[PDB]
Amino acid sequence: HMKKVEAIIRPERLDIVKNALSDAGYVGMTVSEVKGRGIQGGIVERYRGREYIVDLLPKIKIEMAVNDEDVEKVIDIICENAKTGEFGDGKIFVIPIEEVVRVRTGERGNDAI
Amino acid sequence: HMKKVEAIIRPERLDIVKNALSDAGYVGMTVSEVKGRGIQGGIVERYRGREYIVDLLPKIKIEMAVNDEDVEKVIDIICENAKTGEFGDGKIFVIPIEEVVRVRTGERGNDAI
Amino acid sequence: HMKKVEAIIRPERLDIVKNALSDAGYVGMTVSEVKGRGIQGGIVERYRGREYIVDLLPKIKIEMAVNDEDVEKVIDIICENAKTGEFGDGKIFVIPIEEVVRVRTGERGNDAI
Ligand SMILES: Nc1ncnc2c1ncn2[C@H]1C[C@H](O)[C@@H](COP(=O)(O)OP(=O)(O)O)O1
Ligand SMILES: Nc1ncnc2c1ncn2[C@H]1C[C@H](O)[C@@H](COP(=O)(O)OP(=O)(O)O)O1
Ligand SMILES: Nc1ncnc2c1ncn2[C@H]1C[C@H](O)[C@@H](COP(=O)(O)OP(=O)(O)O)O1
Ligand SMILES: [Cl-]
Ligand SMILES: [Cl-]
Repeated sequence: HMKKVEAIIRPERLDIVKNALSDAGYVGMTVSEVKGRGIQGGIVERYRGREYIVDLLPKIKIEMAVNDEDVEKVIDIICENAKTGEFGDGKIFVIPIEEVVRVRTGERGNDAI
Repeated sequence: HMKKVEAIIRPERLDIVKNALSDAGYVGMTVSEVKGRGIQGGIVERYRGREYIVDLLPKIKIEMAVNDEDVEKVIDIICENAKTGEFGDGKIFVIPIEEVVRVRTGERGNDAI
Repeated sequence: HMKKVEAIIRPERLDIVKNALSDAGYVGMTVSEVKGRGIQGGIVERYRGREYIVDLLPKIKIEMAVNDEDVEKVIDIICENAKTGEFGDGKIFVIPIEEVVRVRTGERGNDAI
């Protein structure tokens, strides 16, 4: 029934992804700053004449509770606006939610978003 | 069996919510700073004579692994102490956990909390 | 099929845990800074002649999408390298993922990691 869509994306794509989501009626979301490691190349930094590799790079995590019937549309909006063609574009996880409660009213399920 | 309770709430309510949870025996939790977007009004900021809307506002995320039988009590404690009547009070997600392991001992399930 | 491994661990153990994971072929992960409360003792701080207890302590959250068949190996790698014997070593949650999408290509499931 309700699903959590969790996307890890490049920080510079947050504005285009969130504008495309709100334009399609998906305004609600929680956003957090994280770091990610993958196949993308780490960054090279210098310290006292030595170079070192930084393997964890800044990323953005977007979390959205949506009804299952909207999952594929949210996925397609995030993919179209987050992809760049280069390694490090990110992932999207779909995780089951067994209950959504709106703190303010106590509404649940679709009435809670 | 084990569930993850994930609550998004106003930052100024973190102390009252966490005191009410520990008073009821729910001490364990992970807390993180996030930003949220919803029906609540964004904030107005000024920069070089122009006003701009900030749509992502500071929120607090609380995560708690609890046994299913305690979920409704944890939900009610968070709702009573996090609600204010105004838009932006937040959400509570209940997500299945298929395994909980305590790093220190290797205990699992209820012995892992 | 696909599972999310989410580990809460001491910040000073992040390097040893992530080196042991990459050495075993598990490079991909998302890392975030959080605070945690549990049975471990809070910290004592002083402010204007008074002492106060800080109950929420810095922790590190590691998230990894893995195929179910690798979950127990990832758990054992995290436990061996994150445990210290003292209270506050952390937890590991295994959460179902119903869909993993690689933003860059649109690949899913095992081809998405
Ligand atoms: N197994 C995994 N679990 C969770 N997050 C992962 C993951 N593998 C990669 N990530 C996140 C962190 C990375 O910074 C981000 C992009 O990963 P990548 O492997 O560098 O590029 P790409 O996804 O384009 O193949 O996705
Ligand atoms: N679909 C969704 N998925 C995840 N988090 C959401 C969500 N909609 C809202 N949120 C989070 C971020 C918001 O800052 C917070 C409160 O949202 P709101 O819509 O502004 O007020 P309210 O929950 O009182 O209706 O909840
Ligand atoms: N019920 C729960 N839900 C989510 N995270 C928890 C939890 N209980 C504890 N934690 C996280 C935050 C803590 O800082 C960390 C370690 O907890 P602890 O109780 O202090 O030590 P230990 O896990 O060694 O028993 O795990
Ligand atoms: Cl965070
Ligand atoms: Cl989750």
